[PDB]
Amino acid sequence: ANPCCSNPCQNRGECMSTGFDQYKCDCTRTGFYGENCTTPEFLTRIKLLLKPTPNTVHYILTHFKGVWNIVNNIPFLRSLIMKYVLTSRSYLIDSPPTYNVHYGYKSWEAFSNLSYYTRALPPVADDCPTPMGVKGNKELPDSKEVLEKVLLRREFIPDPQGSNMMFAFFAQHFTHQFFKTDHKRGPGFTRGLGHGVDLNHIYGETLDRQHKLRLFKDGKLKYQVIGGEVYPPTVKDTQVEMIYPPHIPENLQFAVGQEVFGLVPGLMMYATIWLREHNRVCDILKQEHPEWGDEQLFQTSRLILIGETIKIVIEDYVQHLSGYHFKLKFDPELLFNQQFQYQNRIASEFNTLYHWHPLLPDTFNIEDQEYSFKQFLYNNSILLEHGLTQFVESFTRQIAGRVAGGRNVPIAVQAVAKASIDQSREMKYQSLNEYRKRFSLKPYTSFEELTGEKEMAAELKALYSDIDVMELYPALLVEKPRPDAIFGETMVELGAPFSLKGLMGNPICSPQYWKPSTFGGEVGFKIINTASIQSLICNNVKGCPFTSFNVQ
Amino acid sequence: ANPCCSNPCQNRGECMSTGFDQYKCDCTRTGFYGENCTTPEFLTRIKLLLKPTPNTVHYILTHFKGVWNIVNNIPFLRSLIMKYVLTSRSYLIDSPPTYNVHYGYKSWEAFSNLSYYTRALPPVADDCPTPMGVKGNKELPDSKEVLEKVLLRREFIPDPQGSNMMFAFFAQHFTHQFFKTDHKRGPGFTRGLGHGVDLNHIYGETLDRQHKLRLFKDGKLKYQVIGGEVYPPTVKDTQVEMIYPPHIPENLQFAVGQEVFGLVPGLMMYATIWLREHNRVCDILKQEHPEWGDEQLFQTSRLILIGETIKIVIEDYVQHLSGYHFKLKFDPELLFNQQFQYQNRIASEFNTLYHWHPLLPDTFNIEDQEYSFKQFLYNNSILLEHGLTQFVESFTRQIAGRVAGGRNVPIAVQAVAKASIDQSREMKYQSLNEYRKRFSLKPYTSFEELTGEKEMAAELKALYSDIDVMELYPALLVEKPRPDAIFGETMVELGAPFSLKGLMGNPICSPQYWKPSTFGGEVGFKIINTASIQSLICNNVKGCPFTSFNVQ
Ligand code: HEM
Ligand code: HEM
Ligand SMILES: *[C@@H]1O[C@H](CO)[C@@H](O[C@@H]2O[C@H](CO)[C@@H](O)[C@H](O)[C@H]2NC(C)=O)[C@H](O)[C@H]1NC(C)=O
Ligand SMILES: *[C@@H]1O[C@H](CO)[C@@H](O[C@@H]2O[C@H](CO)[C@@H](O)[C@H](O)[C@H]2NC(C)=O)[C@H](O)[C@H]1NC(C)=O
Ligand SMILES: CCCCCCCCO[C@@H]1O[C@H](CO)[C@@H](O)[C@H](O)[C@H]1O
Ligand SMILES: CCCCCCCCO[C@@H]1O[C@H](CO)[C@@H](O)[C@H](O)[C@H]1O
Ligand SMILES: CCCCCCCCO[C@@H]1O[C@H](CO)[C@@H](O)[C@H](O)[C@H]1O
Ligand SMILES: O=C(O)Cc1ccc(-c2ccccc2)c(F)c1
Ligand SMILES: O=C(O)Cc1ccc(-c2ccccc2)c(F)c1
Repeated sequence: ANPCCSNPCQNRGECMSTGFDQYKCDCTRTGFYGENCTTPEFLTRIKLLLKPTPNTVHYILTHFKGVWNIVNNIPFLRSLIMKYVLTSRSYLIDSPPTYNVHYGYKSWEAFSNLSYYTRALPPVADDCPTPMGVKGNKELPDSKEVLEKVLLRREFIPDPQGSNMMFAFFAQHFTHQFFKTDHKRGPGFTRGLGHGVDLNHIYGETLDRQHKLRLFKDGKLKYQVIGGEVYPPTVKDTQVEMIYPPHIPENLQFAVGQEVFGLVPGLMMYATIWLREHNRVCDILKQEHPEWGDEQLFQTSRLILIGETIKIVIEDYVQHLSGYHFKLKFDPELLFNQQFQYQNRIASEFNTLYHWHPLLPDTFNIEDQEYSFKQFLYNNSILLEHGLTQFVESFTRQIAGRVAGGRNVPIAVQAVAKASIDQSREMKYQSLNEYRKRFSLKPYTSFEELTGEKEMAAELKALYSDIDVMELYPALLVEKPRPDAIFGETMVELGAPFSLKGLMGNPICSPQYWKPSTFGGEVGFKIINTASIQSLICNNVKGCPFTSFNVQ
Repeated sequence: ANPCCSNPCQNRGECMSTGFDQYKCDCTRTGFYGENCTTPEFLTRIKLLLKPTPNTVHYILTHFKGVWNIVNNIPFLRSLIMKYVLTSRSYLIDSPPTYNVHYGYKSWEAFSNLSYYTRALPPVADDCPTPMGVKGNKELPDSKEVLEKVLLRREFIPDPQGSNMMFAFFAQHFTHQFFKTDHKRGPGFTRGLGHGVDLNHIYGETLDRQHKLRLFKDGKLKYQVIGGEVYPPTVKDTQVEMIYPPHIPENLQFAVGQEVFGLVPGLMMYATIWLREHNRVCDILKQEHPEWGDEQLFQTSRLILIGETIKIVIEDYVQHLSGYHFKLKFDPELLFNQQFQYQNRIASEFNTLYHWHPLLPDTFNIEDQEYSFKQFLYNNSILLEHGLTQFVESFTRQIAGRVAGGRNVPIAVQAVAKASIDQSREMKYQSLNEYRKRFSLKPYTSFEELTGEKEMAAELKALYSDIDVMELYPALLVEKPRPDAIFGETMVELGAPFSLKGLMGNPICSPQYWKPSTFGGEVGFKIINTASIQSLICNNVKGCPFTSFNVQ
């Protein structure tokens, strides 16, 4: 009915209905013109000749290790390149934000209401004859069957890129501060109104909660000492709400800022490390500033950890999963003479794409043990029995699963994978190819092109009929990996623009904030600018054990 | 005790304490260096030699009317100048925002908590030996006495620039969508979490309230017809909360989106004009889009009125109060190849400075009548007796009061002016000169330099002792007006940057919003781009009366 159901406008133009059966595309600044913004301006025709595909660019970034070794040690050049990844990537995100679940047209409600996840592509309207607009059958293929046929794990597939459980739980930890779906509202509503990296998962989303978590001496965060070691305080002692099953004794009900991190010892590990680090930085800042009271130590410490997180997140975490020989850099200055919006809103598709469960193994191997999922969940005594050092040691050693490539979602969390498919459809996501187009990628012309193989591809073809009706989420986990990599094209290309904007749009990266005094002077800034995963762990975990995001 | 109490750092550098008795200034990007960022870099030395003073620049803009006639008609040039006014002004604002009443250092709480008005200058620490930092006596002069000696009106002083009551109530209507102090919390807290021009004063701050004001047919806003004429609906009918005194009969309890606009007929006049406008735009959009439902008509109309409001605010209202022969322009394209932040946070000092009560006359002269304040307040039957037409006609005719120049606050609102002094102090505002410096203005060296006259200055010198201890608010209203102007240097130079950021920082001005389809196509866009106070009133008031912000 809606004449815009077919998604007729290309190249980021907007469709608009002009009477019941006619539409009109708005091609403003798209670099194109014509009824569907398909015919290019001249300046544009040149750019599309010279623009290397993402796989070409990927090849260059993951070869010529000798040339990158040299380029990484010329500050001038490293700077030039990073700056081009930042500006080129960010330009793919609409900032200020545009759509949500309920608004396929720009609207003030869409813009002002912070409870919604935003949306890189508008939803498909409710009065469209098919779920993906105009193509395909009236119903998408049974979600249970997509799951079973191409998503569930038969035999574990290790990540060829060497990603380990320190990498896997770090993703889970860090992402769970900006992915917090408000299930009472529905999917496509968020409880993280910071829309970015604010460490509410350490410090709490609300002031009331933050105050319960705080000691009010020396800027510090309450804690308890068990054995010789520092752990987070109890629910009983603090009264902060936490989600624990009823059978959990009150001495193991740990209170951290994210009410869910009790659920997996992996989370609670990072949760403990970051608590120690906040209190660590407090001791440093008190020494530099005997004149400072508790508020200032506390707030400056938080600002410091916000900094460390973005540093660690770019130069270690993204660095590792990217596979690049070029050394990525966290440097706000790169964007000070560039056009850039220091603001962010987390996008449904980003949450959707970040469901990286195939990372998880069959068993969690800590020390001499192999814990099943059943044994591991909601079981913090494991963390206590072995201790942080042994966790970091064992999780550095244990290989994680490959995400793309298909058939590596562990059965233990099949519910979770099916929900991901079902909720995508509930939120009226557009098709895989509409998302590829949106991030400057060649649509897939067949399923065997998508998967790079014959069997999963043939299964998918019997289920969806047309490639243009294939869905994003399943496509991401089934896609052909890059050679010996954990991810395919689509995952990298959608992910990177969401990721770096969330990181660089933070206000501490803005000119007026990025200066020593914001962080308690030059010794405070240094903590940010020398941050790493090794030193985060070294300074906070007994015996400075080796870690990495990578198996050795 | 705080070694930063003296505000030692100059040129926008930040003070930091390094032990109990020593401080350090961080000069990053200030264009200066040294212990107090006083000694200029070379490139800076050149700029301060070529930089005209604001009163020089004011002279050029308000003279040579023959040269401007030509410049206003060369689109190339008008664009170049307006772009320079936008970028040069905006640069004086910190965006993302920095401080509030409770935070004199950068902090995540200051940045994330949208309940606070932000703050162009840090509050004076609580352990400073004096109310301005270190200068003056332990107490500021008795506020009642400052009020009575230099602020209260003896004889009505008309504005020399011709500002009339359409102007005065327009300033009132428009600003009360972003100045909404949360008195329960304290001053320095705001109830407008939009921090800008979102027309909540028309549509309501919350969804719950907005829905009660809506008709849910053709995107329209509920209304009633009394006499022939369209007015806003009642509280009885809609259930929206309004502030009315207990003696107000239910038929006169109009429900608008801002709960206070019941208390002055002037507000309720504009309140009605915009209501009509919103519904006028709905009929137009309905005609262009018979396929459109109620939500989209309603949201698209609101986007258009956000656009009209910014257009009129720049090209008519500011235009008039500026006194420039140069014709200011609303065109978001100007900023598309510029560094600019499409976000805003309204500032205490902006709210403080915008307390323009001297505008108000001794009597409100509608038609053949002269209503006292007591007769006018909370009395909408006056609005009903005369009708919108006679309001517009009479308010176009009646001069408003001069704001600067001293002694023009009408006795009827003396409470308000004293409050204003008291709450500045309560919020720990810095002195007049620290603000002057902060906006690139020569500190006043004497009181008589400030006032331009002897008598008020003498009185001020008896009360405050030192000019560096003079307060901002009083000084704005007692300042030497520009020749035959409503305002002094300090008002214009503080106001203009806060104003143009609020206007241009709105999202509709951003590349991704500013295109016809956002506004329902080319005809929708045209409403924005041809908007003016004359046509806002012509299209919506019986008999297309002439208006202006200026007496004829
Ligand atoms: C033992 C480890 C883990 C368990 C038991 C687990 C389980 C879950 C469950 C039950 C949900 C709820 C979603 C729903 O159905 O509504 C979820 C959400 C999610 N998970 Fe996994 N997960 C694990 C590790 C991970 C890891 C390693 C990643 C890597 C990034 C990840 C990414 C996500 C994301 C992005 C969400 C969405 C969160 C939200 O919407 O708030 N989780 N996890
Ligand atoms: C008959 C006309 C008016 C009356 C009776 C009036 C009265 C007041 C009163 C009683 C307050 C509250 C102050 C406090 O809470 O301590 C106020 C606030 C204010 N007024 Fe006036 N006023 C009038 C016209 C104006 C006009 C023409 C302007 C022009 C801009 C203006 C600007 C302000 C501002 C900016 C505030 C602060 C708003 C806030 O606290 O959020 N008012 N008005
Ligand atoms: C923003 O800050 C205000 C003030 O700091 C917060 O309100 C205070 O809230 C606490 C609850 O933690 C109350 O105990 C105080 O009485 C409040 N003070 C005042 C004067 O309002 C408010 O909660 C914060 N807003 C957000 C969104 O966190
Ligand atoms: C943001 O939007 C949501 C939903 O559109 C608002 O919550 C709705 O609020 C109304 C009341 O105004 C309730 O009747 C609905 O049940 C809510 N729906 C959902 C799914 O939550 C929310 O209040 C809006 N945010 C703001 C700041 O107004
Ligand atoms: C020469 C090697 C350096 C590569 C730097 C760019 C890294 C990411 O480059 C990506 O490539 C794609 C195709 O060109 C574009 O669509 C993305 O926007 C672009 O950011
Ligand atoms: C070509 C003459 C028109 C110049 C337009 C500038 C109008 C306001 O320009 C202002 O001038 C002040 C003094 O230089 C500065 O303090 C402000 O930053 C600047 O925006
Ligand atoms: C009208 C409100 C009371 C003001 C008078 C008492 C405060 C002192 O006001 C006096 O009035 C004269 C004109 O008003 C001036 O010439 C004096 O300098 C002034 O101080
Ligand atoms: O632009 C780049 O190539 C760097 C990069 C930056 C971020 C990511 C990423 C992708 C998905 C999720 C999280 C981060 C990435 F895969 C690569
Ligand atoms: O930059 C300019 O010169 C234009 C200008 C822009 C804004 C204002 C202003 C000042 C005070 C309050 C409201 C607007 C003004 F008086 C002038």
